[PDB]
Amino acid sequence: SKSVLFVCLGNICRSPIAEAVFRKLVTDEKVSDNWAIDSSAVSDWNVGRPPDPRAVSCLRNHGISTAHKARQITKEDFATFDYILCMDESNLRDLNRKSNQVKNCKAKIELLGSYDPQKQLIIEDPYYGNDSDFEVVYQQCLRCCKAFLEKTY
Repeated sequence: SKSVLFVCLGNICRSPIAEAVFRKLVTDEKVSDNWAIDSSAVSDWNVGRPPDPRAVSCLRNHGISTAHKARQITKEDFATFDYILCMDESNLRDLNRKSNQVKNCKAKIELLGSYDPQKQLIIEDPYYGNDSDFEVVYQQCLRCCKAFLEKTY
């Protein structure tokens, strides 16, 4: 099996989208049993919240949905997941800090964007934007998740 944890600052816009998209992709390829997939936040501000309504609507526009509710990343996550894929530079620095504080860091911590064929390294926070900003994020997530999946296989 293989495990991937998607992470953003609040776990209500970007990482719930990446997670739903990745889950959709492995389900379509029938390999979903070989994957453990989750998402979480650097912060604890939104813990227990389902994703932003704009993220939910964005997903729904592509025939996708998620039962996720927000949680903070924990020490165990670093011990558990093979891959921790984050969205921007500040997430990456926060995760690199937290990883130095844990006994056993198994996870490879990477920008999701580093898998982008188009080389857009950063997936920016659409929270203060509109529906088009959510669509841009969705397209980045999709193409990165496709390349991540295809690189492994």
